[PDB]
Amino acid sequence: MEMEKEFEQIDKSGSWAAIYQDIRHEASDFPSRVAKLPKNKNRNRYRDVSPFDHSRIKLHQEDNDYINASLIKMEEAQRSYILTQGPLPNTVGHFWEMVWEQKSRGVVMLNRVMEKGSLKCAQYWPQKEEKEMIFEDTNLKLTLISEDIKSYYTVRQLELENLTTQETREILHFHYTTWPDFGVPESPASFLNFLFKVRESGSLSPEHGPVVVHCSAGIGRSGTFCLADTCLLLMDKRKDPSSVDIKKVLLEMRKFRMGLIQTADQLRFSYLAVIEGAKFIMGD
Repeated sequence: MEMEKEFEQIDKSGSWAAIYQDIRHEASDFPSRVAKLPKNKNRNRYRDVSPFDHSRIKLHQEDNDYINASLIKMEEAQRSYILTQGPLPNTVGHFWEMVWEQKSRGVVMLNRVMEKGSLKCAQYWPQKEEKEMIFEDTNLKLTLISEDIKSYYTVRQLELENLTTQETREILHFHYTTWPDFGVPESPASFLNFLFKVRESGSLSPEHGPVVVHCSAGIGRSGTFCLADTCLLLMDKRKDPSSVDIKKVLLEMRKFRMGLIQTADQLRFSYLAVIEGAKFIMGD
């Protein structure tokens, strides 16, 4: 069923909450035992958001290999993503260790550091060229190279140096700065423009490690980003684009991380974004 008609059908009948609860009921449940070990309590932002054991990213250290991050591997679309929580004061060094070890080219940030008057993640990158950051626990240095501030997003060039080997790499930081404190955006136009800027940079492409994408918990806005990207790519690849089933794609992605898409409003917004974005994929 063409999702555009499915969309109007749900909208006229006002059944978004019912559709969303069906997804919640059918979603996978896999163990997350490592996340729940007592030694890892201060590595998790939210008690009820944890990576599954089978898909968690492991840090390359013998001490404690745990970070709240998951590998979402989409086999038909040939895209992979790492979804993670906003870094905590005690995990900013682990976060950049992961970026280094997984060979990522881009980081996608979908929240502001403060929202609703409370801290949603640490200030984990430098704000001034001449004030670099050193992470002593993981032996990395991070420098701000350039910043380009636009109306709906900011793009930063960063240099990450492995101080053990003196290798350096360029990392691109894509920061969507205008998602509202409550609800979802009225139009998907600026979010889609942002997605296309990330694509154009090479950060989603197979010559690099998976993009790292985060919000506060790494499941809501972050899930919207990867769901929209994968659905648009499938509509490009298949003979029959109307065969792409966004609910089935979402359930596939929830095999790799719990809770992706947090509200019925986020589900409706994801439909809207794919419907409007397809009017570039299909040729218009």
